[PDB]
Amino acid sequence: KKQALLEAATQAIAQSGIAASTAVIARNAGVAEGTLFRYFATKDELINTLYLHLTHDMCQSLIMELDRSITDAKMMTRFIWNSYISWGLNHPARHRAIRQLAVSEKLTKETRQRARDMFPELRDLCYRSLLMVFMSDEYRAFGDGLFMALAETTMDFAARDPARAGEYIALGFEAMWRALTR
Amino acid sequence: KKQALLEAATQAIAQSGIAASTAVIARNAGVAEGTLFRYFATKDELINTLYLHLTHDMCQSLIMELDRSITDAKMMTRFIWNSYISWGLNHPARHRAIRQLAVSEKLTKETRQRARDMFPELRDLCYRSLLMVFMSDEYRAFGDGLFMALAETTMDFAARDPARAGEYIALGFEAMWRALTR
Ligand SMILES: COc1ccc2c(c1OC)C(=O)O[C@@H]2[C@H]1c2c(cc3c(c2OC)OCO3)CCN1C
Ligand SMILES: COc1ccc2c(c1OC)C(=O)O[C@@H]2[C@H]1c2c(cc3c(c2OC)OCO3)CCN1C
Repeated sequence: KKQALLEAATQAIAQSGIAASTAVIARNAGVAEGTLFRYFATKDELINTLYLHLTHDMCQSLIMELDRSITDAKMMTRFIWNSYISWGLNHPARHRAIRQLAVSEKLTKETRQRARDMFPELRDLCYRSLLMVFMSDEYRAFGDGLFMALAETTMDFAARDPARAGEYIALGFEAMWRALTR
Repeated sequence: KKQALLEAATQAIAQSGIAASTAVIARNAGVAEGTLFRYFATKDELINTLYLHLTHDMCQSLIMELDRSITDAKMMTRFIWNSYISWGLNHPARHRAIRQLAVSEKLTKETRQRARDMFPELRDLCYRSLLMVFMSDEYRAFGDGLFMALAETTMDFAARDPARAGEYIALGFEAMWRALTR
């Protein structure tokens, strides 16, 4: 099924990178390799769709825990940071794959913009405090990559030192905030 | 010699993480695991010695390129940033290996203290501008990991989009400077 292949592609891309074979992915999904291509016509297609599926999963937990009572930009961003830190901690495979898929040459401009416009409110809540350079078409991926690099580092230190996780998350957040916001 | 094991360790920890087995390291170097254990009594000893050797290779490349006439603290830091990014693009396995080793649990803090004190002038150069949080005993490793996560993203984008390399290095540097310095 389409769902069993996206899950195998998630784990494979997280462990082996974007160079994961489609022969490994369908095999790790219980279907033959031909079924993979009858759902995802090309390697690049599965790359782009899984990005859309992973970003949809990630933001749906971003906005799910977001307090709509909050109106201050920084406090609101602290909510989204804590949710993203928690999502990666609760879903280590999806976070690793969404990292390697956001980086890649293979993501088309249509998938990149649709990943932002899929949740328009959260986009404006996740972008309208940024350095304007990081919302440009040419540096938006890089801006997402600095954020995710800082978040991953925050995840690792926290899971490996739970007593201090509360401080890693706060320090990581302020560091991210000075790095990317205006 | 040991160099084959140290190099195999670099490639393997950069690929399969600190979780990489002693057997493949030894095997990808064409030496017996026993011999690996004849030179490194534990996997922990291997990981602490490797971190020392890898930090020495990186720090000396940093000081090999310094200009002793750069007396501005921020400009001097930008030179060191340029060196580190350059060192990471020329040796992506050594750089990828240094990030996982530095954030791992099994690295004794006598080891990483010895890593910073083998180049004391470099140590005080790159740490003189840092916030107190990131010079603390508890959050020093966290500061190095945030720096390295930002540099790694900078290297990844500069290598894959070289038409825009200069912007990534500059934006990466300024992002890092806001995140970690007073
Ligand atoms: C609604 O659509 C989106 C919003 C924001 C982002 C992406 C995105 O599309 C899927 C993306 O791919 O990456 C960022 C990045 C990010 C967030 C929140 C931020 C921030 C960020 O990095 C620029 O800067 C300060 O607040 C949320 C989590 N996400 C990893
Ligand atoms: C030799 O002595 C050292 C100096 C600086 C650092 C370490 C170190 O020991 C090996 C270290 O392990 O971590 C940092 C980190 C780092 C550098 C340069 C920086 C910086 C850094 O991290 C906070 O911030 C401001 O500029 C250089 C590279 N290195 C990865």
